[PDB]
Amino acid sequence: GTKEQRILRHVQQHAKPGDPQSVLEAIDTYCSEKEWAMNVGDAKGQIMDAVIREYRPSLVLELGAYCGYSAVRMARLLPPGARLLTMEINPDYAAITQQMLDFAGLQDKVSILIGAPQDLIPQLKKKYDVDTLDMVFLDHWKDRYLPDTLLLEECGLLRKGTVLLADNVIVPGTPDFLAYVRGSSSFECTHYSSYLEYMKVVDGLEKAVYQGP
Ligand SMILES: O=P([O-])([O-])O
Ligand SMILES: O=P([O-])([O-])O
Ligand code: NA
Repeated sequence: GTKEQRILRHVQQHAKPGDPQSVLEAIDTYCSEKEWAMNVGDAKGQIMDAVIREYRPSLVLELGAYCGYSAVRMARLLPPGARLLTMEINPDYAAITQQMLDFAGLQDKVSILIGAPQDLIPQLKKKYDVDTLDMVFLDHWKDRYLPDTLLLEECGLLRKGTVLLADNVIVPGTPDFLAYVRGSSSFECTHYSSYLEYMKVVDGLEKAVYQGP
């Protein structure tokens, strides 16, 4: 099968049903063994948890999904009354992500919207009754981080204190996205570099907190 199908199969064969921690560990172990992604829990999961704990969002928007690791990671921390919206253009990735959340017992915490963010973001207010977002997680399509961010602003979906957290921001990648959020007085920025036990960056994340237009 595809890599995402194989990740799901592994979780289904090895993880404890209804146990988000077990699901995350199964994905992490498998991806590390395959050398597809090293210790994602230490490299990005702990940082995601810290951001969610710091800001305590009621409404999180995830832009992009692959196998559902990130959706499980975030959704497991959301209390009653809080929820995750996940947008992903690839229906195969959306499908795996749905099955992964189902396995973790987290389906009622998340709505998956299948389509291009360009098309869906402008529908959030009128179609999905959103006013503003508390947090945005930018997950996988780094060439879309800047245009997604500008569209969120254009649509009036960011408010003062909304936190954007972008994964896989490792120099010299995403130079335009970083120059934009750092250069703009509308964002307060923090960069995280995860080295695990060695000398080279394994994953990098940018936190950008909206300060208003
Ligand atoms: O795999 P993910 O976490 O969905 O990106
Ligand atoms: O590169 P870094 O982020 O400085 O460590
Ligand atoms: Na800035």
